[PDB]
Amino acid sequence: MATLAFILYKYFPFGGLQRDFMRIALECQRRGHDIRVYTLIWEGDVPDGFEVLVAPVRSIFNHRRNEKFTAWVRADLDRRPVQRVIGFNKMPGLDVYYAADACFEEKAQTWGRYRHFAGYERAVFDPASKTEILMISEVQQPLFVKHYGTQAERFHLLPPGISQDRRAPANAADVRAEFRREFGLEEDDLLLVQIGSGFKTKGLDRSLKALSALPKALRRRTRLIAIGQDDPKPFLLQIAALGLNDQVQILKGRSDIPRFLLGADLLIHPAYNENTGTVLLEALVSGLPVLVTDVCGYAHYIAEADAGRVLPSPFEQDSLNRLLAEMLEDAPARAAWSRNGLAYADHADLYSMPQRAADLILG
Ligand SMILES: O=c1ccn([C@@H]2O[C@H](COP(=O)(O)OP(=O)(O)O[C@H]3O[C@H](CO)[C@H](O)[C@H](O)[C@H]3O)[C@@H](O)[C@H]2O)c(=O)[nH]1
Repeated sequence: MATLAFILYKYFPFGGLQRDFMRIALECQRRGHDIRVYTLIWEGDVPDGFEVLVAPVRSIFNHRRNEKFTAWVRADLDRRPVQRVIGFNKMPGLDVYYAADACFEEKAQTWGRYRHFAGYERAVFDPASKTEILMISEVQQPLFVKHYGTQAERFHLLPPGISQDRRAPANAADVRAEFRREFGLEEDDLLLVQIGSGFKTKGLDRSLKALSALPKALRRRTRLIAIGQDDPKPFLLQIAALGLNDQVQILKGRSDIPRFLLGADLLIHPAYNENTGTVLLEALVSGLPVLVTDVCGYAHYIAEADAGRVLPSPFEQDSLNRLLAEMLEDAPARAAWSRNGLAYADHADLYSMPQRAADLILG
């Protein structure tokens, strides 16, 4: 058979892991392979030719639900074999694992849950495992080796896989204008965007503080839009307390991210932690200056392209506050950062991930 089985716990269109999966699966499909997907949930369109299997397993604890998932999948595969098994979450029985997550053991070293997630990571990374690993954050490889001793030859570093529709188009100025008209933004207004479905760990709380803390002249001109498949309710108290009710909107998952990237004035991403941060590069290729914490795996790109500022660790609210103020005050610097991002996008390989992953998956 030429069937490839792709395994991920959750498909939905507004996540990095999920979009990377989709691009790899579509590339492998174009190369003559039918696609089977095993998942706990599939939200949104199913592409032609994808055989999507949603597990009927249930458990009160997610970690136990995941083990039941593995048994369910392995029983299906035993009955209906495939050419290769590619997982986007850590579990036993993968031929290939795409490391969309950072090293768990490292995070834990900051009971049933811990043992499950450590055991599933070990199932991939143990030296007796045969799983081949597609890395997307370079910084994580030494940590997997530290914790499991994984052989060097099993790791394959991929370049970024930013989709084409995020690159600034020929009519960028028209898209910007139409966006700003729609949202009621005038030339003297400043729009911050915080993009990604995980507002807490991506530091929406720090973004709101920095917005609140701006000097009066900037604070009056500036608004924030957060975009993600995430609950806004927990931030509403903070927004009211900071007096920002009229300056902040939180939207659900959107498929028109490129319009926000062209229409905004800064991307703010002061994440607590972030394996890579695709949105960081999407801002860069859009010419949108970025303010990001150094812990993000893709932060180095912002620094090296000089397409915004990276805030060094340890995190201090006061430094974020000050950096945001300094970036919004300096319109020449923002114009340079924008130019720098666009020029870097024309030279650097930020696009080829799905082809490279497919080459490794299929030999
Ligand atoms: O409303 C939304 C919100 C997000 N996105 C898209 O979803 C992706 C988000 O990817 P990020 O890496 O920025 O963030 P995630 O947290 O969703 O992604 C996860 O997987 C990534 C790639 O596999 C990285 O490893 C990352 O650190 C990890 O948290 C981007 O293409 C972004 O444009 C949308 O299309 N619509």
